[PDB]
Amino acid sequence: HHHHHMQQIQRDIAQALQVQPPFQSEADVQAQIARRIAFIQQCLKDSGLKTLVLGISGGVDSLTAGLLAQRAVEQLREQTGDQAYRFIAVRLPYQVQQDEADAQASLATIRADEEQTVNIGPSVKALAEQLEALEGLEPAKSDFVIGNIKARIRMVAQYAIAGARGGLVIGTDHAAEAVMGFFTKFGDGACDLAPLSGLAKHQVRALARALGAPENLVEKHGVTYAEIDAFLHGQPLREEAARVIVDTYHKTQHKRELPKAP
Repeated sequence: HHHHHMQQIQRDIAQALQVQPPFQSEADVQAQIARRIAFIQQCLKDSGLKTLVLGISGGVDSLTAGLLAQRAVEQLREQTGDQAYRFIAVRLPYQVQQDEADAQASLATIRADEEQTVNIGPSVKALAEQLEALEGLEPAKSDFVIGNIKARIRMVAQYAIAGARGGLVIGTDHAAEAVMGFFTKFGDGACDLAPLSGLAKHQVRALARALGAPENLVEKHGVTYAEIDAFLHGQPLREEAARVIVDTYHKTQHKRELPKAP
């Protein structure tokens, strides 16, 4: 009884997230790259816009989305002859050594048409200073609230560049991130198009490898991504992990919906 219902729950979650079936062949992998590149191009055409904007953090998700974006605009320039098609990669520096090294290495992999650097530090600090509600907060809560300010001002910076340059903002959400609600609402969850949607984490890595990323970048709630992916694909995993994934999914549903309305 319990098993049958948990099975139905897993299947309904995978359908809601449009989970991509596991890749069975190279044909599958190449088809997904082609589809997502075509999706990116179709978003530009439908919007009548020419520019793509994406923060490059150094992580594999933005590396993969960045590679798809750069290939998409290269193809559009070739086919249309319109040199205004451009991908703008955005560096949003912080103070994690490995991240910044990974970010530079990521940029070197993408070879984006254009790179811009936005230090959000001054803006985050200047907002913080005006929020009396931050005064007296316990340190763990303060760091969390300030962390989400940072994530949201990174969104604001990308949208400002897109507005300046007539662009769409790319987000890096995929099914392994989405099922756990592992993003800031109206921060990195906020974009115009999410070309990695539905992918399991190992599928994101598979695309990055097929797109030419170096191996060190490809492999760069108490639950692992291997567990999350097994859950998404309906494969065996520890019952306790399935429980945490389902409970987390339910708690975070509001992050995957529009604002509530009566």
